[PDB]
Amino acid sequence: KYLVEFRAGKMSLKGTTVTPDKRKGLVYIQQTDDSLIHFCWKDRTSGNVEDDLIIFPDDCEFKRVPQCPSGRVYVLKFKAGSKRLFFWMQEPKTDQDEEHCRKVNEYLNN
Repeated sequence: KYLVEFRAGKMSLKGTTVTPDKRKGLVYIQQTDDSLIHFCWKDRTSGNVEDDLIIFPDDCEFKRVPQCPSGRVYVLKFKAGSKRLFFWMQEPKTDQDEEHCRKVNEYLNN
């Protein structure tokens, strides 16, 4: 089962433009039986897992992108390299956004 899951959409880079993907999605973290930790994004409608990244401790930090007026954009930032993956919370209430973010960091880095 999942260590962490929450509703969120993803974004993609088209050309040089970061573009929110409109699809309803699920971000989740799962530990597989080889003990590796997978940070995933699943399309809720199709159930297809489109992103599945193996993440080791200290590879990444998940954080709010403050200057987005929604206040619901988060970035998974790879501390080594420029790599960023952007997500946007789709939970109906914002109340748990910061707790979801906190959980991502805990399960990736501890």
